[PDB]
This record gives sequence, C-alpha cells and structure tokens, in this order.
Amino acid sequence: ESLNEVGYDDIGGCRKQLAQIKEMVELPLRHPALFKAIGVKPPRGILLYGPPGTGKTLIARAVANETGAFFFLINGPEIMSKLAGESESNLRKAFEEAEKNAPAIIFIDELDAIAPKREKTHGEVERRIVSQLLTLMDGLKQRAHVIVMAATNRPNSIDPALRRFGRFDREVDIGIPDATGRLEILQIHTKNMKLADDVDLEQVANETHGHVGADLAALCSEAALQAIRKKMDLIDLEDETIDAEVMNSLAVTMDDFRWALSQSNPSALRETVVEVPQVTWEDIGGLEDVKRELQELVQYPVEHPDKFLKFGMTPSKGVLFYGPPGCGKTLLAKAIANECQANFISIKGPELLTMWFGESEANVREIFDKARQAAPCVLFFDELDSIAKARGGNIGDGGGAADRVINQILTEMDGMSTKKNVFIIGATNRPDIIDPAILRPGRLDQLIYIPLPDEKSRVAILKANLRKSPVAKDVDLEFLAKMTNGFSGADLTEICQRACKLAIRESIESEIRRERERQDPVPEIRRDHFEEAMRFARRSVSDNDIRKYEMFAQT
Amino acid sequence: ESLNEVGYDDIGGCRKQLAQIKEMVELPLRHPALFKAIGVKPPRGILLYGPPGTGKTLIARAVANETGAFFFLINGPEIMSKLAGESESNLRKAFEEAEKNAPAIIFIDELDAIAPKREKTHGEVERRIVSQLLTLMDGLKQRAHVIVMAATNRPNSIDPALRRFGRFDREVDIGIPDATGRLEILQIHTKNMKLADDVDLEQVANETHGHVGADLAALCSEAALQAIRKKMDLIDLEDETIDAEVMNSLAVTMDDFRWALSQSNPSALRETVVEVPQVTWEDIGGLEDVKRELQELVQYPVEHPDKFLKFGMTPSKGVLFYGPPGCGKTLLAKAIANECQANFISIKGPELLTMWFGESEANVREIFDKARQAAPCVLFFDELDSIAKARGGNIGDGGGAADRVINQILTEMDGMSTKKNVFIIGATNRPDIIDPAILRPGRLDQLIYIPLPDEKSRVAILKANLRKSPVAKDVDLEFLAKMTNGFSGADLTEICQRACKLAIRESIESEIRRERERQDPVPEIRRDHFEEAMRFARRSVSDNDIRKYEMFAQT
Ligand SMILES: C[C@@H]1CN(C(=O)Cn2ncc(-c3cc(F)c(OCc4nnc(SC5CCCCC5)n4-c4cccnc4)cc3F)n2)C[C@H](C)O1
Ligand SMILES: C[C@@H]1CN(C(=O)Cn2ncc(-c3cc(F)c(OCc4nnc(SC5CCCCC5)n4-c4cccnc4)cc3F)n2)C[C@H](C)O1
Ligand SMILES: Nc1ncnc2c1ncn2[C@@H]1O[C@H](COP(=O)(O)OP(=O)(O)O)[C@@H](O)[C@H]1O
Ligand SMILES: Nc1ncnc2c1ncn2[C@@H]1O[C@H](COP(=O)(O)OP(=O)(O)O)[C@@H](O)[C@H]1O
Ligand SMILES: Nc1ncnc2c1ncn2[C@@H]1O[C@H](COP(=O)(O)OP(=O)(O)O)[C@@H](O)[C@H]1O
Ligand SMILES: Nc1ncnc2c1ncn2[C@@H]1O[C@H](COP(=O)(O)OP(=O)(O)O)[C@@H](O)[C@H]1O
Repeated sequence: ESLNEVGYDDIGGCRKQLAQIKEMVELPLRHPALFKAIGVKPPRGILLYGPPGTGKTLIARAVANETGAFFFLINGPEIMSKLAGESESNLRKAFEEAEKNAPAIIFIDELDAIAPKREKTHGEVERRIVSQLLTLMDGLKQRAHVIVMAATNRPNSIDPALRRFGRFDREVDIGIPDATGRLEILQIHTKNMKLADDVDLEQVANETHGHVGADLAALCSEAALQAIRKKMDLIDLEDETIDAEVMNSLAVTMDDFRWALSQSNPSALRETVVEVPQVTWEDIGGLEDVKRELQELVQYPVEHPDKFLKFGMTPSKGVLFYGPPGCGKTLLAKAIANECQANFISIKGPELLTMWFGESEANVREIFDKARQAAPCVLFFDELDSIAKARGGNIGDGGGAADRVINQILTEMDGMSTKKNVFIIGATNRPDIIDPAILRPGRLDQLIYIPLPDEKSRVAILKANLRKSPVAKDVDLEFLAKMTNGFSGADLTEICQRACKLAIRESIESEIRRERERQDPVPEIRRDHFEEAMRFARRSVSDNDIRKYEMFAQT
Repeated sequence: ESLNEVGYDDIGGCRKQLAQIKEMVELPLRHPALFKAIGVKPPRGILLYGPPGTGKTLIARAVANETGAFFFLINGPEIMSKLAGESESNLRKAFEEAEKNAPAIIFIDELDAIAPKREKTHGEVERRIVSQLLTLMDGLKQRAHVIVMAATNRPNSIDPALRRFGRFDREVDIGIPDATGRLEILQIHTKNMKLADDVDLEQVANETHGHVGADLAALCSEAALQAIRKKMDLIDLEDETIDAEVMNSLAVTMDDFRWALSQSNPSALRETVVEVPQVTWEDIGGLEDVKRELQELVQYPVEHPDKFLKFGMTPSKGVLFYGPPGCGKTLLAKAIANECQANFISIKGPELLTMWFGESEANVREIFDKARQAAPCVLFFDELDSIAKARGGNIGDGGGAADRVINQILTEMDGMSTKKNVFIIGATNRPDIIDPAILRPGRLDQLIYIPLPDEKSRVAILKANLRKSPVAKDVDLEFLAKMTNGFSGADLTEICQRACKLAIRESIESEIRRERERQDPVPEIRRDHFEEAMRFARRSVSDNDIRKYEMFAQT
C-alpha cells in the first residue's frame, strides 16, 4: 500500500491546477469548523476533466489522503454494471456512508458512464441513475462535508443537468503536461527505479509531445523492461534467474529510454494543448517597434489597471498581426505569453479549415471554452485567411467575405470581450481577404504590421537562430544578412538549417572515412557550408506580396 | 432555516418579472375567497423559464412563503428516478396533498426531466409520467387552490402538450440580469458578508456581462474565499485557526473581488439578453432630424393612441435605418429604448449569418418569440445585409435577393405586425442589397437615412464620447472636428480612443520613470496626444459608399 501510496508529492507536473483543487477542497476539509457559513457556502461540485490518463485519480487521492478524509471510490462503470435496482442502492449507500463520516470525498471516476450526455442514454434504466445522482447531489446541500469530485474524460460528455449550479459547477481542468512538468512526472516515476547516469530526463520530457500521465509511466516502464531485455542473455537462467544478483546490477541507460521514447511508445493523445511557451523575446531578433506596441496592450494595461480606468478606455483586445508569411508572428505571440505567464492555446490554419470543410462549426464554441478555463491565456488563431483561401482567391471569389468558422468566431470573441484575461491574436498572412467584421471595435481592433525583417533584423534573427548550434568564428553573420534584402524570415532560418545539414554531411562523411582509414573536422559551421546553402536560397514572398501587404497598411 | 430563508427581499434584480409572477399567484392565494369566479378562472399554468440558475426556485419560494401557502417541492429528476410505477404514485401523492391543504403551490423543478420534448422520450416508462402529469393538471381545473409552477430551462424543451391552454399557459420569463439588477443580487448575497470598503459593487455588476444568479453568488463566494486565502499566512494554525479572532478581522477588498471577477469565474452563460439600454439621447450628438422622426413612430403614437385611431393610420412599425457603417444606428436604437422603457433584444449580423451558414433557419422563430414574451421591446436586427454579402456582392451575384433567414424574418415580422408593442429596427449598412420585400407595406416601411455626421454632428459626437474621460482645456474639440469632413462615426471615436491610448502610455511611462527616479503629468488628454492620434486617422467609408447610399435615398 505505502509502496504505491498517493500524496501531494507523488502527483507532479501539474501544480497550477492541483493548486486550484487543493485550495478548493483542502480548507473546507482540513479546517471546516468555521463551516464557511461565516463566509460563503463551500464548493460542492468539483469536476476534474482531462484526456484519459492525466493524474485525475491520483490528484483526488492526493487531495484526500493528505487532507484526512473518507475517500470512497465510486468507479464509474461499477455502479452501472450491477444489474437493475442496485445502482441507485449503491449510490445512496456510498453517499450516506460518506456523510456518516464527518469528512468525506466522493470521487466518481469515468462520470461519462454513470452520467453520459442525456441524448445518448436511450435505455431508461441508465437514466434513473443520472436523475438519482442529480437528486442526491441536490441533497448534499448543507450536508456536513460531502465534497464530490468527478473524473469525466471531457466535460461536454456529461449531462448538462449535472453541470449546473448547486450541482457540478467547479469545472477545473487537468491538461496535458506540456514540458518541464512531464519531466517531473518522469522523476516521480523513476525515483524508485535506477537511472544509470547519462539519463537526460530533461531531453526525454522535451521529446515527448502529447504523452499524458500513464503514457509517460509506460514509457519509463518500457525503458526498464528494455534494460531487462538487454541483460536477457545474462538473465537466461530458466530455473532461478530471478535472483537479485542478476537484477540489482541493472539500471536504465539513455538508449534503453530512447527505444521506447521513439519506437515502442506509439500510444499518445493529440489535441489543443495549453502550454506556457519557452521562446522568449531574447530569441526574437529585431521587431522592436512591435515589441513595444505589444507591451502597451497585454503587459502595461494589466500592470497598471487603475490608469486605464480613471482615464477611461477599454483596452484593445484582439491584435491582428498581419505581415509576410513566416516573419515571427507565431514566435512573437509565444514570446509575449512567455513574458506574462500564460497559456498559448494555439489554433493553426488546418484546425480552423477542418471545421469549414467538415462543416463542424460547433467545435469552435469549445475552443474558446478551453480558453475560458485556461486563463490567463492567448488565442493565437493562425492563418485566419485559410478558410477564405480555400473558398477561392481575392475577395473570396466564391461568394462573399464570410464563412462558417470565422463567423462563429466573430460571436465567441464578442462574448469573450467581457473576460479580462484572454488575448485574441490573429496572424492572417494575406490581410485583404479576412472578413471585414473582424476589424471592428470591440472585436480584433489593433493591426500590428509585422514587417519583412530589415537588414538589422536579418542579422539579429540569424544570430538568434544560430544560438543552440555552433556558429564558428569566420562565419560573419553580418555581411551574410546584407546579401539578403527581401528574404521572409523562415527562409533565412532555412538557410541556417541547410548549412547545419550541408555541414553535418561532411562530418558524418568524415566519420565513415574515419572508419575506412581505421581498417572531428571543424565541427563548427564554416563559411563554406553557409555559402553552399546560400547557393540554393529563395526569397520567399516576392515583392508583389510585400507591396500588397503594404497596400493593407492604409487601414 | 431562517438564515437562508426566502422572501420578496431575498430575490432581487428581477422585479419586472417577479411582479408578473406575484400578481398572478399572490391575489388568488392571499385573497382567494372571492374565488375569481366573480371574475375569471385564476391562472393554473405558471411556467417560469430561464437559463440554468436565475432565481427560478428562489422566486417560487419567495412567492410561496410570503403569501402563505403549502409549497410542496417536486424536484424534477426525483419523481423520474424512483423506479417504475412509483413516479405516478409520487405525483398523485404530491398533488392530492397539495389540494388537501387549501392553499398550495407545486413547484416542478427541471420540468425537462419529468416532461421532455415528446420526441426525445423514447422510453415508454418516461412517457407515462408526462401523460399522468397532463391528466393531473387537467384535473386541477376547479380544484380549490393548486397553482402549479414549473422551472423549465427553456420553454421549447417541454412537451407542447403541456404548454397548451388549461395546462401550462402562463409562460413568464426570468431573463439574465443585465445591469443594475445583478448589482442588487450581489447586495443581497453580500449583506450577510463584510465588504471592506472600496468595494464598488456597481462596477462589479457592470463588468459581469452574462453571469446569472448563482454565478454571481459564486463570484462573491470566490471573493470571500480569496479574502480568506490572503490571510492564509495568518490563518496557518493547523490546530485551531478556526477561532473567531483570525476570522472576524476579515472582509472582502476590491482586488479580492476582481480576482474572481476576471480570472477565477469563467463560468457564464451567453445568449440573446433582454436589456434596458443605458445610453440616452444625450449621449448621441447630432442626428436631430432622425431623433424627431424616431419620436413620430415609437413615442408619440403610443403617447396619443386615440389620435392615430380617429384619423386612421396603422403606425409605421419597422424603421430600417440605412446609413454609412458606424454612424450611431445601434446607439440611436438603444437610446430610443432608453427613452421609452423597453428591452433591446439585439440580433447582430453574426447571429443572423450563423443560421444561413448553418442552415438553422428555425431558430429565427424563437427570436421573435423571445421578443413576444419581452414586450415592450425592440428587435434591432443589425446588418441584415450580412446574409446577402456572404452570398456574394451587388444584387446577390449568387442567385436572387432572397435567403434562408431574411425570408423567415419576412414571415415572423408579418405575424408580429399584430403585436402593438414591439418595434422592428433594421440597420443594413448597404441598403441596395437587402431583399426588396422587406421594404413593403405592413413590414418594415420607414427608411430613416442616418447621415454621415456633419461638422456640427462631428463636434457633438466627439464631445459626447469625451465625457466619461478627461478632456483637458486646450484640446478644442471644435476645430478638431473641422479637420474631419467625411469620417464615419466610430472612426472619430477611435481617434479619441487612440488619444486615450497615446496619452496613457506617457502617464504609465512617467510612472515607471517615477520608479527609476525614486531609486501625474497632465493626466487630462492634451492636444499633443490628439494630434498624434489624428496623424494616423482614416476616413472609413470612402465617398464612393456615401454616394452609393445617397443613391438609395431615391427610395
Ligand atoms: C461603467 C463602466 C466603466 N468602465 C471603464 O471605465 C473601462 N475599464 N474599467 C476597467 C477596464 C479594464 C479591462 C481589462 F480588460 C483589463 O485587463 C486586465 C488583464 N488581466 N490579464 C490580462 S492578459 C495577460 C497578457 C497576455 C495574455 C495572458 C496574460 N489582462 C488584459 C490586459 C490588456 C488587455 N486585455 C486583457 C484591465 C482593465 F482595467 N476597463 C467599464 C464599462 C465600459 O462601463
Ligand atoms: C376596423 C379596424 C380599425 N383600425 C384602425 O383604425 C387603426 N388603428 N387602431 C389602433 C391602432 C394602433 C396600433 C398600434 F400599434 C399602437 O401602438 C401602441 C404601442 N404600445 N407600445 C408601443 S412600443 C414602445 C416604443 C419603442 C419600443 C418599446 C416601447 N407601441 C407602438 C407605437 C408605435 C408603433 N408601434 C408600436 C397604437 C394604436 F393606436 N391603429 C384597425 C384595423 C386596421 O381595422
Ligand atoms: N500527473 C501524474 N503524476 C504521477 N503519475 C501519474 C500522473 N498522471 C498519471 N499518472 C500515472 O498513471 C496511472 C493512472 O493514472 P490516471 O489514468 O490519471 O487515473 P485513472 O486511471 O483513474 O484515470 C497511475 O498509476 C499514475 O502513476
Ligand atoms: N526572430 C525571428 N523573426 C522572424 N522569424 C523567425 C525568428 N526566429 C525564428 N523564426 C522563424 O520564423 C517562422 C515563423 O513562422 P510563422 O510566422 O508562424 O508562419 P505563419 O505565419 O505562416 O504561421 C518560424 O518557423 C521560425 O523558424
Ligand atoms: N435572482 C436571484 N436573487 C438572489 N439569489 C439568486 C438569484 N438567482 C440565483 N440565486 C442564487 O442561486 C442559488 C440557486 O438558485 P437557482 O439556480 O435560481 O435555483 P435552482 O438551483 O433551483 O435552479 C440560490 O442559492 C440563490 O441564492
Ligand atoms: N453620437 C454618435 N454618433 C455616431 N456614432 C457614435 C456616437 N457615439 C458613439 N458612436 C460610435 O459609433 C459606433 C456605431 O456602430 P454601429 O452603427 O453599431 O455599427 P454597425 O451599424 O456596423 O453595427 C459605435 O461603436 C460607437 O462607438
């Protein structure tokens, strides 16, 4: 029991949301004698939600065991899997036992089974359970201490009748650990194990992009199992290989981790992921003027709210970055979030276009909701033009300047204009085609013209992109940028990448030669590799698009 | 019990509808001895409806406890959650007990559960309950006093068989508290609590736009809990921190309220909200001629109905404001409602276009119904052009001058021509593209040409928009407007906003400088800021659109 027990230390990598859950159900359970009636009624509707496997059960077990309670697990498909007439009996038994003990936490796991969407529970026998749960929750009002948590996979699957007020109304999120938190999950899941040095858990966490909770645990599991396999030749003692002699002389190495990290851990979950971006303004060369104009709207108004009130001005929410493709718009919108700690819930052009092509416009209403429950966040809708481009060309050419997605967005953004925590960044590459209504007061107002990087900006961005990689001495990333006068951002980066390719070849080539001669030559990128890469370099976004975007500078 | 009891004072912020409910079920319950047969049969079908959480249960408890009765709560999903054969037994038991006592109110909460739409209750066992309820209601006819209220989330979810006459036929609304009523809800929910001064509940209510009832209660709850948290360092006495010494020295501050107001109260409900607008004709500079022509049709005909009868003229319902984009059309239609107390149920262009793109034309029939139950109201359909614009350009270009939304509107408006309380204001920005049938007698008739603000109008509107904000002395908003001769409304406002931005920077900049020098400079907007803002100012709606709209002046 104690070997795999739970606590506030076992749960790791998700502290922002664990803080909310704790502070919700730790003060009214550790110090409930004040009863909260001196203040307000305590929470009674916690509805932890997240993708299958994120620590939802572990979080509840930690918040229960740590703050002494009477955790009574009511695993979802076990009250609905006990014939007819016994589901209600078991629910009432569990809740009456919970209230019998003064402190209590009732963790209804997989609430989608007990309480699905009401239009999907055709069977009436499965509907009596939902209604009984609703009435029992209503009866929990003013009952001693019956704080009840739920473990729905997604909050939209639960019956809305449960998600009202008095019932579940404290919907907290438990998102996918983006980075630097999944490393913590791996640390807690590996402290009992033996890491055989060279185990850069930081790199393992950085590589995993989508793995949630038990998936990272299974990654570590397969790493340990691969360590065992590599000794299988030494463990091949059919009788008694189980002896500790061939066991304790084992520990996971970097390659053992990698084998499962890349190949044998295909299981993963992909979706809109809230993430505190790692890129910083130091990583963005140039763009000083916009860097200043992007502080007047998201860092200064929040740092001095009183000044924006006495004078009187609704802060301009909804900057609409418009510039040549690949000019740091995404990098800028991630670095701003890095400055002011926030969640960069991005919605790229493919994700927006999938709803117009698939006619699934309702999903948009969830995106903003995901932003509503992840505040303070950013809503970098990238390539708003995509829907109109698919519809045709200039001025649509297949109808008007509207669509089935950016029209719903025009309503959700208006609704979110009340929320004073969520910025709505748009990054249309071609601005003369977006719906004009997304440029009106209240909605997206400010138009920051991310310019084509100027020569100084080219030098700065080339230096920034050549930071994590060796750059050598005579490379001279000063005149190298001067040869480029209209290159559009990424392309310059590509050049650098191309160099790091056109260079690495030589290295690895020499490497194989070092093998033939056996039967590192200037690792840093030399000017020869950069010249060879520039030999095939393209000025993406011809001057036509540059002057077209300048044509939108009139607005 | 008495601590959280209910009465006509506990319910607050919704008095217009509470008045109807009271007057319906207060005279036939407090003085029923006349039996109403001396007059007419009393109401027997109250069907309180509103978004989940608005005081629906509190309103019933107030109207029951205050006017002594026998409130017998029949919470929806508790008669349908008691096996088979006991639902009808419980309903009959409750109603027979209600009639046993002379006075009685039966508050069927969440009627959607007991009585859903008949096409969604596939299970027959859930259909016997609806039919039993219908028959029992029919038997309540001439029964002593069995006034029965319902708490459906939305009246369309209930079976129409219940909404007929003799059965539920007194469908009253309980809408989202718009403003100045939610402040009252907060006051009632905070009187027992301690507001630590500086708690501008007016501002808190003004900020919340969509919060309903229990959501504002939860806002206050989280404010109090945050006040407790801020003392957590002082409340950190694991043994006996519950002592009143560390409690009574607490009270909610402005920042504690704000933390939940902006960040930690994401829960909210958004929909078409009936609201008595706050903008007044004093806030609209210029537009005198239309201000007079907009009194001949909504204030004079209702102030002197007899004159419009003897002479003989159906008052022209359906003004169709047509002018350059952003020229006070919405402001005018809100100020008119502010003058004659009404409900400004607005339907913006995105909300109209969402039905054409989504092919959900039936929803229109609800909008007018929402207007029918919110009379006297206004129906400011903004940007009727939007649907045609999405369909193409001039004269449609993708077919005819019709559509799937403005065609249904052409029928609902004809049906509503009988209702002598609801004005139907249209605000198409481009008028040469709306369906011609919306310009015919009976339907929208009058065409008020909101003109491009003239120089005097520019001065007036600039002065009005610079009212809530400091304006200084030498700013001289007289020649400042003279430099603008074709600016279209909002743009001038934007200039002012731009100034209040281009000014505030300096202030906050000086502020941070005041910090560096430590290791307000002319707060009022100076002419320098206005000049800088005008340096980047655009004449929205070029003269082409002006002369195009003048081309529609021929009609
Ligand atoms: C009668 C009344 C009077 N009345 C007024 O007089 C006007 N008024 N009174 C108060 C404000 C106000 C509004 C804000 F929205 C705000 O922002 C705080 C904030 N917190 N976190 C972030 S995001 C942060 C940065 C990046 C994203 C992730 C983290 N922001 C932020 C900053 C800038 C823009 N958008 C959000 C602060 C404010 F003071 N306006 C109101 C009404 C018209 O009528
Ligand atoms: C044989 C018969 C003879 N016959 C007639 O001879 C003609 N006739 N007899 C009576 C009327 C009449 C009609 C009205 F519609 C009316 O309006 C009252 C009203 N109350 N509230 C508001 S809205 C108010 C303002 C803003 C919105 C929110 C609050 N209005 C209002 C005002 C102006 C326009 N629309 C509604 C008053 C009337 F007298 N016409 C009728 C028939 C053809 O055949
Ligand atoms: N955030 C986390 N921290 C530590 N362990 C986790 C986390 N998330 C998931 N796990 C691991 O995944 C397993 C199952 O957790 P989870 O799937 O969240 O609960 P449930 O299976 O009840 O949904 C546990 O054994 C736990 O060790
Ligand atoms: N300082 C910088 N300025 C501009 N671009 C940069 C900078 N640093 C890196 N980049 C590159 O610019 C690209 C930006 O692409 P992005 O603007 O997101 O494209 P899109 O706007 O089409 O989504 C990135 O792929 C990144 O590699
Ligand atoms: N108009 C209102 N005035 C005062 N309190 C309200 C109002 N609306 C909601 N509430 C609060 O919300 C809680 C639940 O009310 P409500 O949701 O309307 O009833 P029900 O939960 O039966 O639908 C109550 O405790 C009450 O204090
Ligand atoms: N007195 C006034 N006259 C004209 N416009 C004003 C006045 N006062 C404020 N405004 C501004 O004019 C705008 C009106 O926009 P609106 O006509 O609703 O646009 P649309 O017609 O496209 O819906 C508002 O945003 C408001 O800020």
